[PDB]
Formats: sequence, C-alpha cells, structure tokens
Amino acid sequence: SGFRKMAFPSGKVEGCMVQVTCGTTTLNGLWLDDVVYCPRHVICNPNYEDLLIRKSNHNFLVQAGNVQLRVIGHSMQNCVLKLKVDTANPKTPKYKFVRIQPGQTFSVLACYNGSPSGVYQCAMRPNFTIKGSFLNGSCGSVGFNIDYDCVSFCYMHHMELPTGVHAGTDLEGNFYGPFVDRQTAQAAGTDTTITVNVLAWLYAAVINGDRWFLNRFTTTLNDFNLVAMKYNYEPLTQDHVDILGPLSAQTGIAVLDMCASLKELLQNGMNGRTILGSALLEDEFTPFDVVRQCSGVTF
Amino acid sequence: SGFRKMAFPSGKVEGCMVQVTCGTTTLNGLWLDDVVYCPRHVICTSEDMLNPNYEDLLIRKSNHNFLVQAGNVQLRVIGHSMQNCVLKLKVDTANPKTPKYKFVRIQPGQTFSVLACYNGSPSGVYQCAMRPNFTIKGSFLNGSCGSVGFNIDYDCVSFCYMHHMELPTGVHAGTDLEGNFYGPFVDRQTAQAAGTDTTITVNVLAWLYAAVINGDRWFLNRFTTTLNDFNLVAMKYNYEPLTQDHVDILGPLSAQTGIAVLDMCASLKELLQNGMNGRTILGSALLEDEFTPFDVVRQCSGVTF
Ligand SMILES: O=C1N(c2cncc3ccccc23)CC[C@@]1(O)c1cccc(Cl)c1
Ligand SMILES: O=C1N(c2cncc3ccccc23)CC[C@@]1(O)c1cccc(Cl)c1
Ligand SMILES: [Cl-]
Ligand SMILES: [Cl-]
Ligand SMILES: [Cl-]
Repeated sequence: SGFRKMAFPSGKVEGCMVQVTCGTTTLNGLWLDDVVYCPRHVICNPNYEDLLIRKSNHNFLVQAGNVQLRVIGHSMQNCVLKLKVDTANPKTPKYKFVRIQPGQTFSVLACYNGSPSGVYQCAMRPNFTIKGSFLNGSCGSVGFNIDYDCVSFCYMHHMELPTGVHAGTDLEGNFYGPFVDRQTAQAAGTDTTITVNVLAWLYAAVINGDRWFLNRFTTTLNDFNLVAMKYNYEPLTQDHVDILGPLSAQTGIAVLDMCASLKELLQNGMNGRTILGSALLEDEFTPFDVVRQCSGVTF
Repeated sequence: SGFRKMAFPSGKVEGCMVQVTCGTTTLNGLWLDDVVYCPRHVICTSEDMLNPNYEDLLIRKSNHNFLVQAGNVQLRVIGHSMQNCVLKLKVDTANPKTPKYKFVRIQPGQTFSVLACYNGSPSGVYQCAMRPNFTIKGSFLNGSCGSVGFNIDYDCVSFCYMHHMELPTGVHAGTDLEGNFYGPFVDRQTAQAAGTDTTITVNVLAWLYAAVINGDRWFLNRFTTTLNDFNLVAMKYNYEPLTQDHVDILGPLSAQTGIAVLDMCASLKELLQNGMNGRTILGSALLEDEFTPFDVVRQCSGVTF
C-alpha cells in the first residue's frame, strides 16, 4: 500500500555527472564514453558559432570528482556543446538519447558544480515547460527514465522562465517548447492538465482503496472532451483510452466510467475530501508509472 | 525557483542492496563492509509470525542456511547474530562499494529518502517523514522488507530506517539500523494499529517560510500570537504542539524573510480557520508537513524573492 511521487534510482546517472567551466561560467556536464555533453551557453544576442571559434580545447575545464579531464576536441549540436575528452567514462551505463512527448514523466538529478544534490520526479507539461526545482548553477542537470538496465536520457536543463518554471532540451540539443537560449523576453504559454495522467492516478486511488468518487454513470468520448475543454484539460484520445485498458480490467471500471467520475469532480470539486492525500487532481503519474508502482518493477 | 519533494541521490545506497533468503522467505539486506543487515523475520514462516520465538528459531540455523545474493554473485555467510529486531550476517567479502556511513536514530518530524527494493534490486526512490505516531506513509509492497531510509548531507550516508511491516491502515513500521522499532510496534502478526496521527507543525511553518522565499505572501496577516495561544488553537486541528525548540530552529528562516516565528504562527492559525479559498501555496491545496526547517534551507535560495 501507499502511493508516492517516485523517481528512478539515480546511481547510473550520478556516475556520469561532471563540472564544466569556461571562463567565469560553471555548470554541469554529462560524461558518456569519451564525450561530455553540456548547454552551449557555458561559452557566453549570442552568435554561438562566433563565440565557439574563439575557444580552444584548453579553455574548457572539466572536473570529474577530484580529477581533471583533458578536452581534446569540441563541437556544437543544436543547443548542446559536445566536448571530446581523452578518457572514456568507466562508469558509462547502457544508454539511449530519447525525445519525450508532453505528458511523459521522468526523473531529474539536480546537480551543482558537477555534484548531485537531489532527485525528483516530474512531467513534461503540455506547454513544454517543467515545474522543477532549480537554482542558478543547476544548468546541465539531466532528466531520464530507466528501461530494464538502459538509461534513456530525455532532458538537459538550460533556463528558468519568469513564472519560476523551467525550460530545456533533449540530449541532441533541441528545445522542448518555443524557447531560445538567450536573455530575451520569453514566457510559458497557458498550460493544461494532462487528462490521461489524472485518470491513471484515479485508477491508482481505486487500487489503494479510495473509491468515494466512483459513480454508476458512464460517458462518451466526445461528451467527455466537450467538458474537459471547458476546464483546461488536454483532449482524451482513443490512444489514451487504449493505454488505460489494463487498469480498467484490474479495477473493473471502464475508462469512460472513470471519465464520468472525473467530470463530476471537475463540476463539483472534492467537497472537503482528498484522493491519495491530495485536494487537487494529480497529473504527473502516467498509466505506466501507476502499473510500475503497483507491481514493484526493479532496475 | 520551484519547490519539490526532493530525495537524496540513491547511488551510494544502491551499491549496498542485496537479496537475503532463508528457506522460503526472500527479502532485502544492506551490505556494509563485511556485514549484511536485514529484518530478523526472514527466519520466520507465515505461521511463526503470531508468536515467534526468534531466539529459538535462530539457534536452529547455521551459516549455510542464509543465502545472500549481490547482483549475480553469491556471498558466503561466515557468522550470524541478532541485535534487537535486526539480523546481522557476517560475510567473507567486504562490499567494495561501501560508502562513508553512520547509523542514526531519528525523531518524529524528521524526513528521509527511501530506496524501495524487491529481491535485492532497487525499484524507486521517494521522500518520507517519520510521522508523530512513529509510522511512515510509504509505498511498499510485499517483498520490500529490508528496504532502507537515509539522508546524505555531505558525502556521508546516515541510515535511519529499515522497513519491517505494513499496518492495517496501509502505513508502515520499521526499525533504526540497530534493530530498535520506532513506536510501540513489534515484529509479530498480533493486532497492532497506528495511533491517531497529527500534523508536524514545525514542518508546516518551515514550508510557509519556503513559500515566502519563493515569492508568495497572500496568507500573511497583521496579527501575532503568544506560543501558548497558538498551541491551544493548533491542538484543536490535530497539530503537534510547537515547542520553544521549534521556535529556536525556525530562527534562521525568520531572519531571512523578516517574519517573526510567532507572526508566521498567526498566519498558520488563520489558514486553519479559513482554508485556502481556491488558492494554493507552492502548488498545494493542503498544508504540507513533510519538509523540515533544514530541508527548506537546503533546497531554497538564500535570497528571498
Ligand atoms: O535561466 C537561467 N539560469 C537559471 C536556470 N535554472 C534556474 C535558475 C534560477 C535562478 C536564476 C537563474 C536560473 C542560469 C542561466 C540563465 O540565467 C539563462 C539566461 C538566458 C538564457 C539561458 Cl539558456 C539561461
Ligand atoms: O507487514 C508485512 N509485510 C509487508 C511489508 N510492507 C508492505 C506490505 C504490503 C502488503 C502486505 C505485506 C507487506 C511483509 C511481512 C509482513 O506480513 C509482516 C507481518 C507481521 C509482522 C511483520 Cl514484522 C511483518
Ligand atoms: Cl478539483
Ligand atoms: Cl556500524
Ligand atoms: Cl532527528
């Protein structure tokens, strides 16, 4: 029993975190094989090709623990700088670089000066930002998922927006969201609630014995989406209904039967009650996260 | 900016998790140097659990009855002893991944990270607090016994909890790493229940100071309170009494924000009376009590917004 916001074990990622320094800027890098990946803004309206051409290998100081790595090459890929080093990381895990979609969750290993400080779970919001917990010096911290023994790196931290939310790239340097890596007026767009995730969390509550919100009613996909659009909820697709199939079979509550429960919660509120210790509808657990936590999958 | 329920990086603890098997029972062990620590109920069957005589069950076991697996490697047990509700298995290999560590017993209200494990394999990490009724609100399934709670301030891991059981309300009970249970619990299948739980007042105040640091002040008021009047009100909402020690501990946060502890107490009194009226504090519609004053200082900026 119990249901917590759970992150993946961070050990395989901790063994990859390094400190990158260029002039006065210090941030975090990810050391995989003989390459250190970090935000390109470590070098400085920026013309990154012009700033980079003026740098030599010895201008980049890379520290792994109490050991200085020597940079033997450098290149830029989108908004990420790739620093070739002479030493392959002996702690390099089995890994892939994957780009995630809004609604997907991942673990973040927040780092300062190449040293991991904490791990938390979060979701890529529909507006492509993350509601993270980052201070200055956290740039280069990464987001990941673990599948069997393979680490899938999906996020690298670059900046904080004026509302306190965060923006970054995948490990190929492509931003999530209409953001740019420069000091200019940028803002998070209007956000929405991840509907399939709220439904998954309602199924996690039922499995754990919280059933007060269930009702005898069902709905159609179209009627549910007309209601959900009114409350700034993301549209629910047939793919989402299909993905919730296993949870629907385990609890005996059809997906549109759970949608009718959700419609009632949106129109009436919780009336002083809580679901899994929360007075708000939680949207940062995916259907797979619910299945994994209620089954004990290990890595 | 931002405020998340943050766990310590689990790598130093992952390298210590092993699987312990005795007969038909399998659970998790913590391998530090040449000793594997695990719940003593690994020697019990389901029937034994009503009134187990652990001394009588243990005397019938030999070293070779304990199977310890670290990854895909079998460790050899060369000795065994019981210390309170923990079994200590001496092995013939020191763990090369043993971090710098201490065993610490914590008090109610303290927080810690939990590395939940099944078959000696880590599955996830989350943040917890020792409730005032000495239970923890964890996420544990059968097979998670032996999973541990810890903190990693600096490079040293302080082990504070080892998981032993789930109570009928779905909450969890366990011991420190010397095998002493937190609370009035026993490792017996006897009728046991969590006592009435309360809210950790000093932690809610710490979290209100975190909200002020992150730029929010909507909940503040022009009032103050005496400590005694605050406690008379707090007890009516099932909040733990706030002591002079708690007021002292909140001193640094009070100095950073410019809000006296007793002025923050008046704000808490008003929130209890009025609710949030559709508003949130750090993204929550409930008052959060699983962040300590120390956690707030560790996570938040030193410069208030
Ligand atoms: O947003 C930024 N940083 C920051 C990142 N994360 C948290 C912060 C908290 C507080 C202050 C800054 C934070 C660090 C670099 C930064 O100022 C910047 C500026 C322009 C473009 C880019 Cl890509 C990055
Ligand atoms: O509570 C217990 N366990 C469990 C531990 N954690 C989560 C569980 C979830 C679901 C079922 C059991 C869980 C495993 C051993 C257990 O049945 C037991 C019984 C009596 C005393 C003791 Cl010390 C331990
Ligand atoms: Cl609601
Ligand atoms: Cl010791
Ligand atoms: Cl303590």
